[PDB]
Amino acid sequence: AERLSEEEIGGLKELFKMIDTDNSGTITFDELKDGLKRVGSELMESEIKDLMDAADIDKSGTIDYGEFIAATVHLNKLEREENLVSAFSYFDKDGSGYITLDEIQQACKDFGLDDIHIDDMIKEIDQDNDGQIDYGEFAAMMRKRKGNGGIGRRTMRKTLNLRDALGLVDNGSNQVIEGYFK
Ligand SMILES: [Ca+2]
Ligand SMILES: [Ca+2]
Ligand SMILES: [Ca+2]
Ligand SMILES: [Ca+2]
Repeated sequence: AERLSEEEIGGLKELFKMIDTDNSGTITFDELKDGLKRVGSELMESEIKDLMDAADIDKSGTIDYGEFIAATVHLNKLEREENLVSAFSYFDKDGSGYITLDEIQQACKDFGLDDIHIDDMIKEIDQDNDGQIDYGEFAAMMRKRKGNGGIGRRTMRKTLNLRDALGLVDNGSNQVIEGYFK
């Protein structure tokens, strides 16, 4: 052939194997990260599984050349959500501001959540009390409790509560189907 891929832009097809450089030509939960953590970028697990359900068109814990590009063009724009929001969306499924062990452990279906280990995890991730994770807990569960407004943990992290947002913004999307047409 003389024209089929998008090699004109940049080594993207390679960018795909650029990730699964040790697997076999597929991106699994492990290589999901291994790939971008190579170019310098640094994401957390939650981001991996977040990209699997939110980007992996065939969330099977493995991304192929196809699922790659569809998941690459997503991060290829003017988007901003490389923070806690990654899990805050999946982990904090209800996105109310907290995650009770139910939503926490549940979000770990691949972790084989158990009453032995993942159970202690309730208390292992529980940064303030209820074996739950809130925008603040999920925040202190990896970092610390800064004195800046950034705080969001449950009313116990200090003494004060928290300031309410001014409003949520969103772009939205439409209904499109692709398969035999490109
Ligand atoms: Ca791989
Ligand atoms: Ca797949
Ligand atoms: Ca919630
Ligand atoms: Ca808690």
